[PDB]
Amino acid sequence: DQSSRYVNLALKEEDLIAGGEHVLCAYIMKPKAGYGYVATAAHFAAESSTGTNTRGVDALVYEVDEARELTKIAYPVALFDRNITDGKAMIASFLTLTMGNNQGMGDVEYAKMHDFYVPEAYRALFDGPSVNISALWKVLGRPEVDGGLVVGTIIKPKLGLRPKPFAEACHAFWLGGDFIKNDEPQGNQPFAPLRDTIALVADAMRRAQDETGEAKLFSANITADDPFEIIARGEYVLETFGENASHVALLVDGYVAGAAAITTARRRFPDNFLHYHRAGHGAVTSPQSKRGYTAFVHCKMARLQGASGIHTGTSDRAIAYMLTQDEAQGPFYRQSWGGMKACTPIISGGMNALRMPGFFENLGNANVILTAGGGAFGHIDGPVAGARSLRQAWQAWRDGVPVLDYAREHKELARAFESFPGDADQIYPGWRKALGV
Amino acid sequence: QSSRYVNLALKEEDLIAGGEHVLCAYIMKPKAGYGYVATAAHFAAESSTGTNTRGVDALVYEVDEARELTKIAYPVALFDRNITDGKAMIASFLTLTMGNNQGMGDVEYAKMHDFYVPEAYRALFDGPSVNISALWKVLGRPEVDGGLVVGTIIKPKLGLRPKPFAEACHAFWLGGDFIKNDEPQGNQPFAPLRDTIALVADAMRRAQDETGEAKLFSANITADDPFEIIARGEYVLETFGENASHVALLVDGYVAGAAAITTARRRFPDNFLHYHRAGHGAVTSPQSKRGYTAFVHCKMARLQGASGIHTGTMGFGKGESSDRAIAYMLTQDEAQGPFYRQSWGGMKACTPIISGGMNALRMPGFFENLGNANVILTAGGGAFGHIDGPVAGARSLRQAWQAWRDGVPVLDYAREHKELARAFESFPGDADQIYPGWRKALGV
Ligand SMILES: [Mg+2]
Ligand SMILES: [Mg+2]
Repeated sequence: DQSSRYVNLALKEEDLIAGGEHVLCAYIMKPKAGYGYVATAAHFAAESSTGTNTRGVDALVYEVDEARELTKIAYPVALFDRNITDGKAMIASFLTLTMGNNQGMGDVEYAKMHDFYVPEAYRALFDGPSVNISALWKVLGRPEVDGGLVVGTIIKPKLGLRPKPFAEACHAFWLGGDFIKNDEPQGNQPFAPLRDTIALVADAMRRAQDETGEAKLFSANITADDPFEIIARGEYVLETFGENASHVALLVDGYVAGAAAITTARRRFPDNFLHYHRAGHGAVTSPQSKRGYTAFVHCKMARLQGASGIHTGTSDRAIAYMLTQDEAQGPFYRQSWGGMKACTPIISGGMNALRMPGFFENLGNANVILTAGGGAFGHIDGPVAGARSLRQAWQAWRDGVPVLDYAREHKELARAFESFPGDADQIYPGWRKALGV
Repeated sequence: QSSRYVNLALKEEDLIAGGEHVLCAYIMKPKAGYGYVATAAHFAAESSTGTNTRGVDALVYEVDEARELTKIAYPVALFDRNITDGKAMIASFLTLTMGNNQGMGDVEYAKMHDFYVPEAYRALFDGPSVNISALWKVLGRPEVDGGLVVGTIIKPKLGLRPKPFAEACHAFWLGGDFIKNDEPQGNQPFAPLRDTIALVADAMRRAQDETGEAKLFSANITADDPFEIIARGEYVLETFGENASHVALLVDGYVAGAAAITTARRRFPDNFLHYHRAGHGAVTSPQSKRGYTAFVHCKMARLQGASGIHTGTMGFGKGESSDRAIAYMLTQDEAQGPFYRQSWGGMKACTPIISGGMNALRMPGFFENLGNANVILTAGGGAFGHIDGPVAGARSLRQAWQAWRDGVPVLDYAREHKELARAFESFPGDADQIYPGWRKALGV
């Protein structure tokens, strides 16, 4: 409750950043009703630090703004918990400090973290990604730097397909696309046991690669409550995949299984791409909610933790640069990563091949994994043609060749034109005449 | 393909009795302009099969537009199981019944209010390994209705150096039973875990020699890495040595999640797994219209195997309304939830850990209401707010349960017990409202 001790409106934020020994947190907090804005901020600082009921260890409120409901806290770095084991930081501590008891405080109506800042000393203690989309680029025969677009999907129905049937759908998508994701719940269901399903998938992977001369990728759901179950799934898929183990990403449903889930896989399989699926993140990181944290904070936390890739959505871009760059600007804090690897944006839904380049231009690169719905593959020669067309669209974008010209020499791309006639004649008027098609 | 996922002719009594389906009850409201049954069928589609392979479809069996009630029946075959041991996993239960549906196009908020797990499935869960009975055993009480355990948290939350910390514990143990790490304490640099646990085990020996009684400690072993968790646990039990059975393993289950908890539950099945619920308000909150209820939260914890779980802190809401069915759901063998009666087949109880300002005067009324005193109390104001200090504070709570247990009027007991008599003068306001004119009785 005490202000005086935990409030130092007068602290230059730059001084704080300059002497990198404070984690900074920016929230949108609203005092209950009858309570004082700065009083309540002193109190929130209090409940997130030393409490009381020594002061070099206290959480100081350094900036307030009642109109905007903006509260900024400075957390000494000494508060964060570290491993007794290897001396590394933990995300669990960071959450606990900056978002535990403070999320159920009679006194506060709501409080949601919008951005956070970690200094070098602290930031350097985190695991960070061990691999990213470069690992995938190396499998696909692409350059390690600016490798481009990875074309993926989710096999549907989400649950229902038996083992042969699942394997088979994987094979057919593999004739035109690169990556396949297990949907969220696919695991060891009685009707489609994991051991069976995966051995068949493995074989669908060798069949597809042989028939196309191209490398294929699979993202296998290894989520469980028990870490040794997580590990037993991981080791099983890799061994089954065998010569193709480098082509397997390990999917962890991370929101519903938590940080240990993500940390098990990250530390046990540092050579395989850890695919962070955001399942049910939606109850916290949804604008309808005024509690917890935002998607930006969620995703920025994933880098530090070590996700190789994380579903980002489809600003979608501040997230993207923040995950990608060695220096990014977030809502309030700009951050340096001192060489910490990138964590690849994974986008969903999808547009057609015509729309594709709009996205590429906007983002400024095409260094993402597309997990597209079958709509993005809705194409007149089929979905094989459909996935090729997306690839052809990326390629023309990267060569800086005009779609229309690439299209005359690439059948599936030209056929996407006729597939979405009103999109074509809107985005590239000519087309009809122009393609003679 | 909507009306494939709806079947309002299904009778809830037949679903239960068939014992092949997981029933969920939500407060679901469609986005403006969309039909209730259609929206509900959407949600069932996208929570099971999807399509956007038909005998595994989730079915909407009952709906009530006016109360924003959606009840879905999920076949047990949908749920994932361990390839290592064939047991159930909460992660799958969450992914399916809640997860994916937490931002569903034509649905503006959905909150699960209750669930029913058939016998077949419920038996795949770990369930608690121990509960308050292992505490009782250690303390010397009867393993059946052994009563109230009085504890606290060491304040300040953070900042105490190893030695000072260990002496604060020592001091409390002179009057009470249990001491718990505050949620954030671990291995900060000012108070290394290894040093502080060495010194705390020591104050435990000390305090146990001087009182001639058994003392309890809950050590925070929460971490991101399982192996770090496992190492914290092994270090703490080892260090306590002879007193290893007196240690509860504290795991912040909300922020590290389900695998943290399962790590502690299976690596150390013999020690009481203290599930502190921190962060949880974000979703649990009455205020939030998404995720799930605290009742739901609590019920999940039993199945995962939490030994005890934090509840009813209250806050300053002195209406009333809900948060009652939680106590019985957590401890009975058969309990009634807001929608479903649940049978637990002999699966061990999970003990309520209550907090806050439970002073010795309100204690009796609390117990009369719950029907028993079988909980762990992590007192703050009840202890700390006594004119004689926390130790007298602690003794007065022990005293209050003793009066209650023996069916002795509090005033009578207060007359014979100094600490209880002085609780009255500590909380004057409490005494006016519950013990009309105690003044005379006690003599000023
Ligand atoms: Mg999905
Ligand atoms: Mg607390």
